[PDB]
Amino acid sequence: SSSVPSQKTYQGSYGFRLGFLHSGTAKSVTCTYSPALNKMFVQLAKTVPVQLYVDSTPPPGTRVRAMAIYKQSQHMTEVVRRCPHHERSSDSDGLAPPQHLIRVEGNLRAEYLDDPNTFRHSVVVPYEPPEVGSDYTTIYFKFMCNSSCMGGMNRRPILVIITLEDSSGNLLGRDSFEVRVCACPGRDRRTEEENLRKTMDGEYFTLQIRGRERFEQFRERNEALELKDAQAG
Amino acid sequence: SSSVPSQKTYQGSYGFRLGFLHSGTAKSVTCTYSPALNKMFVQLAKTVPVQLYVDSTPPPGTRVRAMAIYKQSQHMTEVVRRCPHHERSSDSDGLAPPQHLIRVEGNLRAEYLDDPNTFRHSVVVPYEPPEVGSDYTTIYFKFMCNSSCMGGMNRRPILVIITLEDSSGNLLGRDSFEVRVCACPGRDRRTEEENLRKTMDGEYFTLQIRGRERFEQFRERNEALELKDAQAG
Ligand SMILES: [Zn+2]
Ligand SMILES: [Zn+2]
Repeated sequence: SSSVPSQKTYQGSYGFRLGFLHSGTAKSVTCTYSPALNKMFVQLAKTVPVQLYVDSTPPPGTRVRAMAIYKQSQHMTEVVRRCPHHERSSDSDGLAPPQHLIRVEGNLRAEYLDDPNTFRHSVVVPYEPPEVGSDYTTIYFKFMCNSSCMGGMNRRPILVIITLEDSSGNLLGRDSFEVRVCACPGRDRRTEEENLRKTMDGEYFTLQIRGRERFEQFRERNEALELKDAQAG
Repeated sequence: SSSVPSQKTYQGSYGFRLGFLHSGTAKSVTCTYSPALNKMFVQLAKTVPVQLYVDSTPPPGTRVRAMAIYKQSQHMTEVVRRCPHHERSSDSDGLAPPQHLIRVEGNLRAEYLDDPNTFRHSVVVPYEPPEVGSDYTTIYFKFMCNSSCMGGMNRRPILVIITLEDSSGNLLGRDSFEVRVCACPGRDRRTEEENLRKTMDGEYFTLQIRGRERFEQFRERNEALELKDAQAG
């Protein structure tokens, strides 16, 4: 169990914040971001473009770090790892250490860290200004395990924290977004957005039940009711 | 409907914060504060002592203001008022304007305000340093309506906000505490603390429900079960 890093959005002096491509939701999309959920949906090991915006250029030596943590409070102290199956497969590509869930693509100056005090994984790269005629710098990531990987994330949602820091590692800025690695990003984005939509217009509701046995009674009853809805229509 | 004032705790430059007497919970107590709930329990129009602490002395002209707002999100924009029955009774004492729920006792420099832009009520007094041989200044309040007053708070919980300000009304500090005016503060404090006790000790699970009425039904069942939890013991 490890201490939990802060996820507080912080633009800092240089006005640091993330930007994402506006994509559709066709079942064939390999990667799609949901603004309404601040959640990125992507397929296994598929490229994820992330835009870095600043209002003023940071000093030389500035760096950008990516780290993942579990979103659920009860699993926050558990380091996010790849499942054993994917991690120990004999056919690793060697492009990055095999234990890292998050990789940076297209950057040979990328450094992978395994913190000596928290044992948390992160990948870091030198901050680079936008290309001429552009106001953002692009970073491409790849996630090496599905959200449902047993022995890994095991269907637990994760948050990706991006921090802007100086050469020493001091904080300059921070932002984050949720991530779900799945087979069909398009339909999953639509499903989760619909779930949010139905919750806001009073179609879906949630209830907190005390005690595991009590909760189970309520869940079983709710199932019978939905089975009855299915049968009714 | 009126804008909602901030309830953000803020000690400011002078280290401003509230202090309260430690009291018992016998059914005969007229006023008793719950540290665990940051909630004051008091009988109708009974004196409520509140201690003002600062680490450094505020400049001359500094003032202390008390204002109440409803705690529940859905009722926050509704101005907190006394019920009509208590407000329009012919036998008003004239010690303070009759519409004010909150009064300051024992201070002839107390000023009652009916905001011209928000129509919210508040009482303000000049800030005074602690008596020699003391590190806090005491302010005494009186609440002129029961929490259950129909046509008034109507059983809706209220939050009292105390703000330290300069002579011009600029913010210097802020703190707050919940309040419940009832017949038996002692038993109610114990009852509410016990309810909190059961909530902290319990493990909760989330049930996703479809259908407004289906939800209302489960909710009723759940609250009925928690009701029996508080009865058995
Ligand atoms: Zn895996
Ligand atoms: Zn009343």
